[PDB]
Amino acid sequence: KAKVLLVVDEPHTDWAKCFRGKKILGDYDIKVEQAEFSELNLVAHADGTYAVDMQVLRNGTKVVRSFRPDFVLIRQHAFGMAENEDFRHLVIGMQYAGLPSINSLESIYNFCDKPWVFAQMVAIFKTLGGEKFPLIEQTYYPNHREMLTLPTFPVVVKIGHAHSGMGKVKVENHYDFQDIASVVALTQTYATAEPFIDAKYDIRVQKIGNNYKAYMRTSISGNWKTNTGSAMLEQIAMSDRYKLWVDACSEMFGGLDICAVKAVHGKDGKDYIFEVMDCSMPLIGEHQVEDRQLITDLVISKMNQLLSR
Amino acid sequence: KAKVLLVVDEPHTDWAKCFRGKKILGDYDIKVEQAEFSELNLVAHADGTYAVDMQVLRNGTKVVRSFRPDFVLIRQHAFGMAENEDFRHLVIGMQYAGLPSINSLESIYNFCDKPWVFAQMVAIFKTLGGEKFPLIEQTYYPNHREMLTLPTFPVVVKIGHAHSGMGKVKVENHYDFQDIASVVALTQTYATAEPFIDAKYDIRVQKIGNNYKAYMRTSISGNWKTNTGSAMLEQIAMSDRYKLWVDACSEMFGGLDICAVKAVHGKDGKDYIFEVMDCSMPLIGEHQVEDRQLITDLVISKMNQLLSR
Ligand SMILES: Nc1ncnc2c1ncn2[C@@H]1O[C@H](COP(=O)(O)OP(=O)(O)OP(=O)(O)O)[C@@H](O)[C@H]1O
Ligand SMILES: Nc1ncnc2c1ncn2[C@@H]1O[C@H](COP(=O)(O)OP(=O)(O)OP(=O)(O)O)[C@@H](O)[C@H]1O
Repeated sequence: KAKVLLVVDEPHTDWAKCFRGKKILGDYDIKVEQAEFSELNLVAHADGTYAVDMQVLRNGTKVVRSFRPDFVLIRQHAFGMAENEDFRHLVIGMQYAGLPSINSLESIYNFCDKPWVFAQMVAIFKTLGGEKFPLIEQTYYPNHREMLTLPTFPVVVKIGHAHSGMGKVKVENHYDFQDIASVVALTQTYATAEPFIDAKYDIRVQKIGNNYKAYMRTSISGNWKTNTGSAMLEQIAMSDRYKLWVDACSEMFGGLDICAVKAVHGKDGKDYIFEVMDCSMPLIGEHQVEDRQLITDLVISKMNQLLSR
Repeated sequence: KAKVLLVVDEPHTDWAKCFRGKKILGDYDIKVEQAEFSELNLVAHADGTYAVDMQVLRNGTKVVRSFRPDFVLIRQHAFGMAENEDFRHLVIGMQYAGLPSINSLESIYNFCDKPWVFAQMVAIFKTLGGEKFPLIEQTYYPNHREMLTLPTFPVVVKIGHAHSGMGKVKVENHYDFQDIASVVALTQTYATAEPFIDAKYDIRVQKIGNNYKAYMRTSISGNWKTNTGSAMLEQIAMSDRYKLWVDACSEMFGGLDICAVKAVHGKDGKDYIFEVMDCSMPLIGEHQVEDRQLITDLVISKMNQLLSR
């Protein structure tokens, strides 16, 4: 018959299409349920039973369908400190129900705090050394009171856990740093400060299963936050230097099937790794369909090794 | 020539007394810094250096010694949903600094959500079967809205993540349950419902390193919350059944050096496991100086294992 795959992602990608005609376990076909965290909810019981109910509006047709997934593919961020971005309660629920998934719910839960992820990168840094793993120097402030300890300017300050540029400020001098700290005191959260790199371009090394791919990204808007606004994106060739980067990061939290390393290439010719992203990394470049193909394969491969008749 | 040990615990226990004279790595002495989470703060850097502050009411109204721990022993809860009980930011910081500790900062971070820990127990339950691992049945509500899925009464509803009775309520019918849910809508969090078991006494099976102890508590106060007022506590004899319980739970999140299974023993002569505690379990009974000794040994053992000259 068919197995139920829940894909948590936005409408602009048609995962039901991507898994069209594909088979698993020889005869079992694949039923895709797609929706975003904001549209999902569920209930789970210690005895193995659970039920997810999607709520979406398709063609003026407000849907309230219910179902029981046998596997999850997650493509969104489970946490964010802006309003209505908090979906940890759901990832917890899906682990409570024991759902198999990509990436593992374990890793997704742990990726809900950037500094916690960065701490894993710091450990890889201690293990590989700078030449091979050039981690940007960063300072972690559990809250605003420790920000009396001043970093070398200029720095980029990144407040809490947020996405697409949110909570990130370039800070050029001491007075302006005291001002930002006084604001961090109102967000009542943690913050980081790392050197502002004068950059030629962005670098993103990705890993989907066993497929590697490197991209570069130059701005055309005058903004240092090279995302949003607008920027010329082109693919570059994979080197082993790059491969070692995403390979080492992909081992954390028991293993990430899908992840990417973010780095800035400075005018001084040096790379600075500043973040690792997991299964919620957006697909980019002119090879997206390609990547979705790779992911599809991944989900099938994992469903076969983990599911039962 | 000494290694600094930070112990996170209340002022009535005197950890500097337990480590007096003890040596690590042959000839290094141990310098103990003790304080509660509410009095600590720190800053850590990717390059590997960090620094901790301890603000205690001494020599005046506020004095602040500073120091650099080489190991941490944590005895308090790191998270709590009542006011001024969130210290997840300090645990992330200690991990960012790469601090070795007991229990591991990894397991401490994952113990900040009861339902997430319980999801581990559900898996242990699925592996072992109910006769050997009698896990209480429980239902997980991501939020108050799924609470239209009524359970079988009477149940104990446990709201959010709290301790020592906080946020737990007995509910006997579906009207009272609709009122508790509407409250869960004000706390804006997750909640669980499990059957209310009429009990003879509580059971706690603890594990410190390789030492096991079982204790029982019978209430003389009245209401079901046995942890209230006066209660008959005593060490009783270990058994294979009990040992298997805490040994299977001690495996989660990479391993717990210090943990405890809590269960209620029903009038129907049965055992109901309802929670697992970690290194923040309070020391109880009359063998506390004994246990403080076992723990002390543990910390010396781990320091010799993980530290360097
Ligand atoms: N230390 C830095 N020096 C220079 N540029 C930086 C630095 N940190 C970030 N940037 C620039 O800002 C952009 C966005 O920052 P970052 O990726 O950290 O934020 P984000 O919210 O995670 O973004 P998204 O959610 O879109 O991935 C980067 O792609 C990069 O061009
Ligand atoms: N399902 C249940 N049915 C009946 N009694 C229960 C149930 N779950 C918990 N209890 C009882 O409720 C009391 C409070 O539980 P909880 O686990 O929160 O406290 P505790 O850690 O034992 O208390 P303390 O911190 O005082 O030692 C305990 O005595 C426990 O046995």
